[PDB]
Amino acid sequence: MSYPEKFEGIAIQSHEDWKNPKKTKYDPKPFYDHDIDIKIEACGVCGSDIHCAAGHWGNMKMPLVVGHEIVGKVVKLGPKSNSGLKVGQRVGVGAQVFSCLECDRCKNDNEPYCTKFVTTYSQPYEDGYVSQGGYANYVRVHEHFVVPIPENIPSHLAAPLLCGGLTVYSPLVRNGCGPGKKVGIVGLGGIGSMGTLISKAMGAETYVISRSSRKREDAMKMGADHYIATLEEGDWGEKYFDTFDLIVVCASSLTDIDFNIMPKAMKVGGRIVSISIPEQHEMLSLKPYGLKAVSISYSALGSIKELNQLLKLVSEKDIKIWVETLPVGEAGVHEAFERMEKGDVRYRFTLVGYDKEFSD
Amino acid sequence: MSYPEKFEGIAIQSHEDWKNPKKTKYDPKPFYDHDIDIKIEACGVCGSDIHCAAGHWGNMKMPLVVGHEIVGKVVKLGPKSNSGLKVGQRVGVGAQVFSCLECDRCKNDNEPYCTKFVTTYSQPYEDGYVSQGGYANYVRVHEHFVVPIPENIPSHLAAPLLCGGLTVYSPLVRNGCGPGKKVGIVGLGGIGSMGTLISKAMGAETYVISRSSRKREDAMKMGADHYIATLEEGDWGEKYFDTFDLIVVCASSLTDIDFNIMPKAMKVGGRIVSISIPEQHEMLSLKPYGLKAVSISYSALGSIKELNQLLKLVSEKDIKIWVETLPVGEAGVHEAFERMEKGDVRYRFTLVGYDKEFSD
Ligand SMILES: NC(=O)c1ccc[n+]([C@@H]2O[C@H](COP(=O)([O-])OP(=O)(O)OC[C@H]3O[C@@H](n4cnc5c(N)ncnc54)[C@H](OP(=O)(O)O)[C@@H]3O)[C@@H](O)[C@H]2O)c1
Ligand SMILES: NC(=O)c1ccc[n+]([C@@H]2O[C@H](COP(=O)([O-])OP(=O)(O)OC[C@H]3O[C@@H](n4cnc5c(N)ncnc54)[C@H](OP(=O)(O)O)[C@@H]3O)[C@@H](O)[C@H]2O)c1
Ligand SMILES: [Zn+2]
Ligand SMILES: [Zn+2]
Ligand SMILES: [Zn+2]
Ligand SMILES: [Zn+2]
Repeated sequence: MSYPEKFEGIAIQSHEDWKNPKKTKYDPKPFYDHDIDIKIEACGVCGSDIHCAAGHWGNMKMPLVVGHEIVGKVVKLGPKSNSGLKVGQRVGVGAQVFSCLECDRCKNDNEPYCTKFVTTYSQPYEDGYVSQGGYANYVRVHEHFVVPIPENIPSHLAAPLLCGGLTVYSPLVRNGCGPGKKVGIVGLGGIGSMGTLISKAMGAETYVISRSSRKREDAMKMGADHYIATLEEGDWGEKYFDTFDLIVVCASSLTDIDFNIMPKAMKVGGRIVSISIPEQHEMLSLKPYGLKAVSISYSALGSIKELNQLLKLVSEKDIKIWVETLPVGEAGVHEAFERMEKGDVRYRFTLVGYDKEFSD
Repeated sequence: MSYPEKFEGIAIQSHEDWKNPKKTKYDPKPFYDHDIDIKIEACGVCGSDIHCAAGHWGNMKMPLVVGHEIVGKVVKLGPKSNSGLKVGQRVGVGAQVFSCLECDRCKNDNEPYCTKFVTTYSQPYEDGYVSQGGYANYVRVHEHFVVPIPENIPSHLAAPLLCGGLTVYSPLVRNGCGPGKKVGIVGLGGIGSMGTLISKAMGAETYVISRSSRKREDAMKMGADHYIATLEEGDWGEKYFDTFDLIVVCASSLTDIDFNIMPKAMKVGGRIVSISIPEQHEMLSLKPYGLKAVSISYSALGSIKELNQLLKLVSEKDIKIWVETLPVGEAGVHEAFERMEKGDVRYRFTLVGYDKEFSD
């Protein structure tokens, strides 16, 4: 029906026909004192959307609206709400939609690693409602995770940062990525493109690292102080031996990723940090011997504290990420859900045209 | 014959009868301007001695004197020598006997990770001589790796530190192990006992972590602020969830070591650092998923810069490690080479009685 009660968006009808989302109307999550209702106007098509919609992450309950790089307008604060959010204000939610905010971790800015963590979609809340939102009219989120968007940042250009940008940002800041450091980005995909700008933005000699040579022109436009083509090396770890401090692996999969060479190109004390979560069958397989004064580990999202620093950073030195917009609705989604599985994107797909698409 | 030319020690005759070393006389490494000749008087029986003597590390060339926790008297500096070493002075060599000292790594205190690295024994130098020393009268080492021993530190009690102590020390200091930190030591063996004292010594709430409950009394004498028995837990990672910053795995093998539970007991940003090098068949096998904001990596020896800080530290707050001396010579070695493979040691075996054993 209408906003008060029923919500509407483009939802996956089943993993089988996942490439065919349909306009749907569903029941919103029950409202709570800190919750907030945001009318969406721009969501970013993230690689994670594709995996879930497909089913690489187990069978998800359908219907199921996807999308978690949300940017919209505030349209209803909650009783005990409070944080500075004016109604009708421009905000944005990312991949985390809940946390308990009391454990040492939450209180210490590590909400992604909280025991009570709940992602923006396909996960039921402690009350049983399976999160939704993203490719729909509005989203209902707990005010702690809804952030403010600087004005000098376009909506279609901000959304991608709520997840993809934050995800690369977090391990970069946390691992000392600034003047003097040699940072390598592995996989110039969506998050890979942002990781290179953000890396440069923080003033760190950035090295983009892909397989083919196809993306050399782009990676070079982005600011990459050097590029590397895996296929044209036979063993790059030996050539770039002892060079990097940090390396962030941003790859949809982890098969065409050799983890027994990489360690060589690391400084003693270097750090290989992966961001991926592939088909629930894969594994990070690498010979143990090679982690000689070189560590490996995985990282999830980032703290809403950081999601801000990022936005602040982009806003300041004006970071122009690479986004190609689409018409929200059964069509635009399909295309995105098509071209993403073809790597056929100028890195980030940002659905827009939310307005002339749903109507009350 | 005599010191000038021929050297003498107890050498493995073959991997087969490795439990039966024999008194032997062998050709020393050619002398060089920075080299030094040290008359040994106390070597520490390290777990690595056993693996090599046995053959877990491929077939080594025999004869082969083993032992690399050496403490002795200076008996002949080299032409271009220089560093402050007085002849007849008390010094000690560890596991590294060579490095190129010019690369960024050497110049930056990471000699263990140097490309030209050479260990104290079983490795030929760039000139072809296969390092020896340890369970013998004297050892010929490049002055950069021969360190000074504080007087208030007994010889039989210092030797163990040259390798075992340094090996635990390095990752502790490098990873911030001091006031406020929760450090866990996994495997109260030789290096495990030292890791607990050194850990406490640096004022860090130390947690010894073994399988059985056998070593609770000792680990508790050492100062361990808490002990944990793997076998009496079923899943300790869940009980000690989110507790440690650092964990140093000091285990001869890596089989009875489950690496899919550990990560749970780590703080976000914690670090699991292994020190082991088992049979050349084993591997560090652990589910990839669990390294969520938790890294794993391996570490080798330590920089001679640190091998000093350690000695300084022990000397200062007087660190009494657990050593049980033995009579150098075909016998004492045998015993050590026996009890070590039975974990039948009060942690460290230090051969002594070098004097009334070889003679000129
Ligand atoms: N931990 C977190 O918080 C978090 C948050 C969001 C997403 N993720 C994960 O991030 C990934 C999606 O990132 P994205 O949206 O930026 O990616 P994407 O745009 O979907 O592109 C994937 C990129 O990874 C590389 N790639 C694809 N197939 C590969 C294969 N078989 N082997 C090696 N590399 C391959 C490609 O790089 P080149 O061809 O240039 O080498 C490609 O550009 C997913 O795995 C998702 O689950 C994690
Ligand atoms: N990287 C380096 O620089 C370096 C230098 C020297 C030595 N090392 C390595 O350090 C080890 C020797 O250390 P060490 O001399 O102190 O040891 P050790 O005295 O020989 O005792 C080994 C200890 O490890 C644990 N252990 C034995 N078998 C095990 C198994 N199957 N599974 C799990 N844990 C097991 C035991 O602890 P609990 O029974 O109490 O649990 C035991 O006390 C070797 O692996 C050697 O190659 C590395
Ligand atoms: Zn995402
Ligand atoms: Zn929490
Ligand atoms: Zn050793
Ligand atoms: Zn060097």
